[PDB]
Amino acid sequence: VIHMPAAVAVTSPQADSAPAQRFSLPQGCHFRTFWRDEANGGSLFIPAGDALRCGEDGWLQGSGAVTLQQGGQTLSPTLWFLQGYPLAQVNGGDRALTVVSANAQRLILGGNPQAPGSFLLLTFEPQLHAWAFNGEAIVEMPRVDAADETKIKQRVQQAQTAWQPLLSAPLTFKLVEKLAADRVDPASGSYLSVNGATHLEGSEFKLV
Amino acid sequence: MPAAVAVTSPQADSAPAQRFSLPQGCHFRTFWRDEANGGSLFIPAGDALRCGEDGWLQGSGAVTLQQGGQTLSPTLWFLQGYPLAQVNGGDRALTVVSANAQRLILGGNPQAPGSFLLLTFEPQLHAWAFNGEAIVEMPRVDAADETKIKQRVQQAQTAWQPLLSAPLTFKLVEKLAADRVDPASGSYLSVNGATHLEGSEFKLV
Amino acid sequence: MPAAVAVTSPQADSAPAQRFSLPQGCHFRTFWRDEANGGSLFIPAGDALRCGEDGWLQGSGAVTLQQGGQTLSPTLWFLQGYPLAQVNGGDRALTVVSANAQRLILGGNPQAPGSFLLLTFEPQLHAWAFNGEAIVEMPRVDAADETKIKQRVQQAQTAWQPLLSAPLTFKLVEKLAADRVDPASGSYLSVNGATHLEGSEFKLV
Amino acid sequence: MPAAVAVTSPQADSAPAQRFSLPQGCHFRTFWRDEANGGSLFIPAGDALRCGEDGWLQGSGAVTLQQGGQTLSPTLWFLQGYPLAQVNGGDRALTVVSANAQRLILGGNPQAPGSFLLLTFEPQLHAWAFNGEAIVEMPRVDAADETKIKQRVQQAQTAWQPLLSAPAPLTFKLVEKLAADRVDPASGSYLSVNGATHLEGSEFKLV
Amino acid sequence: AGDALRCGEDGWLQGSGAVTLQQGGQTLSPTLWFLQGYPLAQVNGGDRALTVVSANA
Repeated sequence: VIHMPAAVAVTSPQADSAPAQRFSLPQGCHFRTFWRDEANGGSLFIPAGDALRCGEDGWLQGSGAVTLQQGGQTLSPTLWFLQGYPLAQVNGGDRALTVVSANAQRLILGGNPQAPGSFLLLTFEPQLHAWAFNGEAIVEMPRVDAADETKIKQRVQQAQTAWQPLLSAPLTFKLVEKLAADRVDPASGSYLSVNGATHLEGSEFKLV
Repeated sequence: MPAAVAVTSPQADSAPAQRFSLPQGCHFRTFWRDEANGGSLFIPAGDALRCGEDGWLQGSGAVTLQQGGQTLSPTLWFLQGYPLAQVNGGDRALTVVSANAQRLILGGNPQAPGSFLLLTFEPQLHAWAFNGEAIVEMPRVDAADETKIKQRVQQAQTAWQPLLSAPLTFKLVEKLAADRVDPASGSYLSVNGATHLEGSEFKLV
Repeated sequence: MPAAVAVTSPQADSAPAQRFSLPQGCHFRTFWRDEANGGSLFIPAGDALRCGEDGWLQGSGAVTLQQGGQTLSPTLWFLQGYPLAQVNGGDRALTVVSANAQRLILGGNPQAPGSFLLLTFEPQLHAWAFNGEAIVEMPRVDAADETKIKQRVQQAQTAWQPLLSAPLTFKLVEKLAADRVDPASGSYLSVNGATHLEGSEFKLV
Repeated sequence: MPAAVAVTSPQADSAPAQRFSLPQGCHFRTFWRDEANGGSLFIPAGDALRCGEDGWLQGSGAVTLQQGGQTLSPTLWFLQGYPLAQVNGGDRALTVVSANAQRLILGGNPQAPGSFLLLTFEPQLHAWAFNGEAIVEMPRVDAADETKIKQRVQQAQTAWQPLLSAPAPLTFKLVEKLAADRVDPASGSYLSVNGATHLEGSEFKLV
Repeated sequence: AGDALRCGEDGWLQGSGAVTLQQGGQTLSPTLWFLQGYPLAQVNGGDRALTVVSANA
């Protein structure tokens, strides 16, 4: 009853090679992101405050509310800066994560010591000029090990406790033999997906 | 003390129901305005729904309705000949306070008197159906005390809920308006109850 | 002296709010004329929100509203059972001057008596929300002294800012019109406040 | 080290500008597409703009343009006979590296050599205009060091900023070699550093 | 921010400066002069004490 999950071929094309644009702050540091001008006439506002500060690495650091304004609508996401990249919906300051890949389409978050071999996937949102996390995580596990059902449960449940303290949806894990860091979908070739739940408990009112 | 509301509904259709004679002698009474419906009402044989000696259909069974190509099989409970949906109050002795083509009021819960249920006629089931509405009779003066409101409505909840199959919504009124289209007309306050959820939700990214 | 404006607003809706009964028996009160939109209101379990001995839900927590595919999670603060958004005045003993289906007036702030907050009802939230509007009661005679306008306006700002989450806008009136749709109707002057900006704007060529 | 980018822009238009002869004897030179829509360009007298001994109109004044009921009066600064909007580099000696009907490159800032400014021809002003673009010539090997990028771009800012009057911040496009003979002289840029405008004040926004 | 526009003992903002007005994604930055607190354009006579005879919308 060895039920190895069936193999899936990696079919995603190579990811955009394009380098990000620099954004120079007065105190001399950069943050790096993507901004294709679709005649947006858009504005991006970094306020002054102790939330965000220039670090000695040459990059903007910290986590604060940025104000974006395009075509009437104003958005105020709080962004966290890692290696000069603005990230939404994830904040991992006291850990020391690594950006495995960053480009105009998506960014891969790695180097969580509490569960190596797992990765977060953030998709670029041009409306925010930032990468945002939406729940998608990759778990690197050999297909041989994925026959054992308690092994699957152990790996995905390790990654879930290793990442959730940094989160602000529940997680969805795609198991793959190897991260496809060079391709548009780094999950291309995933052989199984494990979805998690959010616990509800309270009182619903629904008017007749 | 809550502020008074005047009774504004017109009074209800005068029309009597139509009788439906079963082969064993009994009748069930309901409303069927034939808009050239050409529909079917099937009362299944079997000990479930049966004739009682007062001459009315009794019990709770699945009635089969067919109209314009589709079939619905709602399980209906009969009281005094009337087809009722979403309520089965067999253990108790309930009374139909009013019944017309628009609505039926179900009273007679000894566990909470003063409390009535409102059932609305659904012409596709030829039955009246409970969807959550309840009318509790309470004096406004007593409604100044909040503890009293709570007591009265929780009495009614514990009294009616075992017989119900939406949460309950209680409209307090000074006196039931049994003669009018809305028996709650003149209601001066509404208390809505909750449904407790507890579990795991899966929503895909 | 600024010129008088006559009060032109009609009287506000007389209807009381609907009650919402929790498991421990306490109420919260708000407005919901279901537009048959099948909305959902979720009170989570936790210490943030708790029933109190007054018979009202108390505290400040995230309430989840769901409607026609929508999900919103405004975190609301409950005062005298009313759910209020964008203001949280826990420490102080504020008073609800008036509440109805259109707007709610927040009063009884001791650090700036004569000042009131105006919150407008937001039906997709089933709660009253703060958007910046404050009313200031001042005789028109004193409103000649410009220094006095500035004293009263900046008294309220310092007394209401702490309990807030837009900047403030004060509408001066001789008499709060607590019974009408626009309690500020009859206002003779408006002072709008500023938000300080300081940062670095990026704007792509 | 940043990855090389190939120069993909075509060669720029060869056409020379048209001369416009002033009474006291000097020219200014610009482009007037033969739309012959019937437009008017007025150089006022009064010594704000004057003829110089190089033979070119010089100085900074409001030039009045009139086309189809519309009157535009931009204040233009004249360098080497070319009308420039949003820039006034008087104390300095700047050079026009290239000038065509599409764009003008301004160089010669001694405080930051290697930096250039790109101005775009606006056919309604019959002049070229600064909108915020600058090109910094830097090798990619040196651009591997991040401290060097920041040095070069801040040098360029301090050197060019006082001469500007544009309603936009500065955007630097780094390239190994200026493409002065192409439509986009920044074509081949391998990195872009965008600058900010400092705001500080009171915003009013009514409910 | 700046000394161009400033508050005075009159209780009114005094000075002549650029007030950035932004709407419809269009940004207008007029240089306005303030008399009796009123924002005025194309006219600047600060060192004179002129009189506002009527101000309406």
